[PDB]
Amino acid sequence: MIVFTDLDGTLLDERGELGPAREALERLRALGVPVVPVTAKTRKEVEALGLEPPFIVENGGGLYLPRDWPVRAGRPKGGYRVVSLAWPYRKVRARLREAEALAGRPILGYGDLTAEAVARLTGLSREAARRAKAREYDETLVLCPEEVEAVLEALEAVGLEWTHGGRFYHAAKGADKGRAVARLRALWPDPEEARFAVGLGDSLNDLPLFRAVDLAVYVGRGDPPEGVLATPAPGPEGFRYAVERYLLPRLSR
Amino acid sequence: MIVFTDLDGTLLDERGELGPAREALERLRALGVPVVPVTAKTRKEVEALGLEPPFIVENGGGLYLPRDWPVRAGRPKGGYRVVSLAWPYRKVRARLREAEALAGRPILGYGDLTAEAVARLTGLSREAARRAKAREYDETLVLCPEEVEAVLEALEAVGLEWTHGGRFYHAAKGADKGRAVARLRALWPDPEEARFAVGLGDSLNDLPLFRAVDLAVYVGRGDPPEGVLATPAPGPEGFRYAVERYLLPRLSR
Ligand SMILES: O=C(O)[C@@H](CO)O[C@H]1O[C@H](CO)[C@@H](O)[C@H](O)[C@@H]1O
Ligand SMILES: O=C(O)[C@@H](CO)O[C@H]1O[C@H](CO)[C@@H](O)[C@H](O)[C@@H]1O
Ligand SMILES: [Mg+2]
Ligand SMILES: [Mg+2]
Repeated sequence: MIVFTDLDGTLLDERGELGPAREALERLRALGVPVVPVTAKTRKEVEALGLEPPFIVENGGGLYLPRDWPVRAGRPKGGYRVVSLAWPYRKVRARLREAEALAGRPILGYGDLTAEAVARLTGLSREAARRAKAREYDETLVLCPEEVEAVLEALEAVGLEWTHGGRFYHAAKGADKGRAVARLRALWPDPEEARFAVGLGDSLNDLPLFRAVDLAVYVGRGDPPEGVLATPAPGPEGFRYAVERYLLPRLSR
Repeated sequence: MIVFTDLDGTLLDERGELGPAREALERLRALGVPVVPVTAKTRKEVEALGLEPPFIVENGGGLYLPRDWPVRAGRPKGGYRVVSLAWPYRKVRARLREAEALAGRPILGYGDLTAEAVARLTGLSREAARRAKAREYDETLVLCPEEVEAVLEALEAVGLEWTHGGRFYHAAKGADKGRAVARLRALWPDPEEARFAVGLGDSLNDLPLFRAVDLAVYVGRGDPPEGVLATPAPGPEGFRYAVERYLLPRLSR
């Protein structure tokens, strides 16, 4: 079994804390179950949470592996080897400029905003916003509701793909949590361990995640995507419930 | 006679060129008629256009006078004396955070944007955008068309004022082109010369300018406000006609 999990609103709360999920995560580790973050966050953000590779960043845009991963792939970067799946940021920002001209109105993203503004909009510290701005593949957009559809089609018009991370729309191309997961499983050292995958998420950008796993669990608010398991409570309480009710009993085998 | 004039859309075309207004300006200067810019632009932008004081920046937020001005007012700053009429930008920005909390939606201004983003939205070069970002009083807002009214209501509810400069809304407190023109006329070294004021402009933020002068001329598009002259063509072509057909005859008598 491998557990692929979203971070904010799934494994972490609004404080960015594990809360009730901490005990659940410790139990999975005690049982030798790999837990792989699959997140909209940048590498810098993931590193700041103290998370170790392997992990998936920017909605599936990049797959980070330990420098010494048994199965060769990617490019050496310090204590990392990196695999790229989606288009590069500065190029995405280029299609956005094209979409802007098509839509006849500004389309703003994190790239257009100062760290101070990003911090204000997200409630992060300035340092944390600097990390959130350090994007390699995916752009986080700051759209107003009425233009949303207008902008989204304009995005779709110029061949960009969009998703929604729970609070913000994102623009990218080739960045897909399900695609990233599929690739990581294909690159797993122990094919037997990767044979059964679990996916936990809370937002639209986790739909691809759910479709790439064998047991999907939705811990978001409202109704879960079709066929996906739900939990009585959202977020970390959901994570904990999912581990206790759904995962632990299967591992007793 | 003092000629108070807006810059963009009045004296300058959409490319920032004088166009047909150049000979008109030269004629005024050759005849010793003071021409005083009264603009939404910052002091840095005005300087980059090669304009010497006196001039009025940021929608009336500040009056910049030659330091050797015979009527000592305001405070010395390098080669100028500055009369501050409006809240400082830092105070406006802080109050904008409150309007934003009230509105429940981001309210972005130039202060939130990179020079690169401001350049893109205005068609300015990056260097020009840096100058437009160097604001001392007034904030330029970048609002969703659909959110404008809610935002303007929020600004007012938290004690800020707003205007529109032709393309963008602005937020400030105490910046008014009319108040600024009145103050400058009151500070003029030669009261006789200040007794008759001409005002030329093209946008909402110029309506106070028209009220503060004795001969008002609108060179924007569509019909002029009540009590304000129109010209056959808008922009610098209107400035030229105004100088040739309205001002130079007044002067000759
Ligand atoms: O998509 C969103 O709604 C959130 C949650 O996934 O992610 C964005 O916003 C987060 C902060 O709220 C950042 O940490 C991420 O990098 C990203 O920019
Ligand atoms: O208000 C507007 O519609 C324009 C018209 O001059 O002024 C803003 O926009 C201009 C660029 O278009 C800047 O030069 C000014 O500083 C200001 O930010
Ligand atoms: Mg999430
Ligand atoms: Mg104008």
